[PDB]
Amino acid sequence: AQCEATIESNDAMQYNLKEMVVDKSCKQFTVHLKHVGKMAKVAMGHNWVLTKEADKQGVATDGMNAGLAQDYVKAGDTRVIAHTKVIGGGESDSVTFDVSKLTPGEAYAYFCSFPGHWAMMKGTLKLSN
Amino acid sequence: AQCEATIESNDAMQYNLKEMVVDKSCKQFTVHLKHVGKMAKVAMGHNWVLTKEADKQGVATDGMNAGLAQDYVKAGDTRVIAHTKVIGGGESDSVTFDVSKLTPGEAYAYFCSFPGHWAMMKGTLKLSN
Ligand SMILES: [Cu+2]
Ligand SMILES: [Cu+2]
Repeated sequence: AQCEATIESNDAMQYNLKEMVVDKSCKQFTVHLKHVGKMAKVAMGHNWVLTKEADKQGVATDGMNAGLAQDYVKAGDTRVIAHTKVIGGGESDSVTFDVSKLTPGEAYAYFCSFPGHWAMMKGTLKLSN
Repeated sequence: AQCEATIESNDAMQYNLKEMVVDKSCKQFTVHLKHVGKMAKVAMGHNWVLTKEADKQGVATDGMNAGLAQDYVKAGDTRVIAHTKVIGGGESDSVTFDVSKLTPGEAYAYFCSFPGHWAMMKGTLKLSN
């Protein structure tokens, strides 16, 4: 139907969705990230970052060096298709991006770039089929 | 009794012990850290760091800034009583420290300083008979 999806993140360092599908009828798509835990962002902040599967480790490594104030994502990172800000417990953030940045058939990776979270908080995104 | 203890770390970002007791008869205490998971040290490495409870956040912070080659511990950090190296799945490391560094009745914090791990990997250590 909709060109929107909600994904939850918690205090156990997990996302509640392992895969996300963007419908081909969509021109744009919005991701609503919710932090349903009760930990503060300095200890367990979460974001949602979308890249091609192969840019994962690099984006993460460099986001890590950008710091909390930069949402742990290097500014102007060309590898990042879209990202939310870092949020803490009881908060939410939304990000909308152009579906045309995506390529039918390709698997993209989405993950949390907060220090050390990428290993556990990761999933796959792609176009409908 | 004896002056040693074994603690396990896993791919779920947890330690298996929340408290450790050093017996008062000990002059030397040895901690054996085991990584029972299978993830690489760059993605889910673990260490064991001992500080006064107070110093947890600061040591964690500076440690993260020290980098993997420094085992995520600021070199010569004086707030650090003892620490292991950063290890990956299938490995183990041990550290032996002088009990005289601890003062009876005080609480000590032990935690993992690998980026972002300190929030879920923490325990208390105390001297007792
Ligand atoms: Cu996170
Ligand atoms: Cu760790």
